[PDB]
Amino acid sequence: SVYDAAAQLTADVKKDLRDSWKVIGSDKKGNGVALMTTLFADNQETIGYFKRLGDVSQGMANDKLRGHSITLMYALQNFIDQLDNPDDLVCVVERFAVNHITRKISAAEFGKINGPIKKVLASKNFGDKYANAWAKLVAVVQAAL
Amino acid sequence: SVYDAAAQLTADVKKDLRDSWKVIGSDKKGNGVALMTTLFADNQETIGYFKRLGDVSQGMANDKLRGHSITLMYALQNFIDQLDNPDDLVCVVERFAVNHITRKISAAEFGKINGPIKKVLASKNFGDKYANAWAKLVAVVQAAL
Ligand code: HEM
Ligand code: HEM
Repeated sequence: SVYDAAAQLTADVKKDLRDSWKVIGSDKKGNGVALMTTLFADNQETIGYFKRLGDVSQGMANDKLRGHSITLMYALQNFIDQLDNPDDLVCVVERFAVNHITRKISAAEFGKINGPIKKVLASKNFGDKYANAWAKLVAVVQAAL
Repeated sequence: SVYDAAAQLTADVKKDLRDSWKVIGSDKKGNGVALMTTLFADNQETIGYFKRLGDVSQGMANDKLRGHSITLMYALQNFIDQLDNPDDLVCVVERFAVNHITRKISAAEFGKINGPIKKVLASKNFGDKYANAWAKLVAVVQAAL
């Protein structure tokens, strides 16, 4: 249950999420694109899912990829802001899931985002403790896929 | 031309958008639902598009509608944040348009949101000047549909 997954977000976990987000979320365009480019670099098999974005090897220059990356970051902004109210977190996550389910993105495939997140966090000096916190947020979405 | 539409967002317009957003964007759940329920009240012919959300007449009590409403507000948050850079505003508007286009939403359809926005702003003591500012932002989206 998505609700059961949201239970893993204890006070300490929510604290690390907000603290780290104040930094990585402060530069959505730069960090969002870093996330996507890292995803494609370490998981080439996922490139096929994003054919609508054109040539993703163009990075920042690709306007479609840039728009997707910035938008992706606002979905994370949404999750972070609903952390204190499980009911709101759950309804936003379930809607979010709808389109990813239609695209046939399994819970395991979605989990591939953990790698890129860990690296982006590391680039800002946020270690394993923070990566584990983020993996728990991602697990909430996985519970809905 | 989406670019020409975005060029209509002058200094005064951007300032008015930010000032009003400071208030309405502070309660995304409340004002998001208000915007959707006003839309369904003023333009019943649009309800058919949200069939997946169940009984939208339930407003806040409808989990799916609440989830959609909160998420809608983050798209607006996204647009407001890109006001400093037209290139970034345009690229996010174009990705946003993609799903609405797939849903066959035309520019004539999308413009119906101007009424509800004007009413929500008014409920928060924001008059004509602000309603006109937001109409210009909506115009950017319409130009991409
Ligand atoms: C932190 C995790 C992620 C977030 C916050 C995120 C967010 C989003 C958002 C906001 C959209 C745009 C709205 C829509 O659904 O149409 C989207 C689209 C999409 N996402 Fe995710 N996503 C994430 C991870 C992934 C992963 C891991 C995959 C697959 C490997 C994936 C595949 C897709 C695809 C195929 C689209 C459609 C792009 C297009 O062709 O327009 N997403 N995602
Ligand atoms: C300021 C105006 C609006 C904003 C900011 C907005 C925002 C959004 C967002 C963020 C989504 C979720 C992501 C996606 O699936 O693309 C969405 C979905 C949707 N929008 Fe829009 N939208 C607006 C107006 C409208 C209007 C006027 C219509 C129709 C007349 C419309 C119809 C839809 C539909 C059918 C969905 C899918 C809902 C669901 O099944 O969960 N939108 N919109």
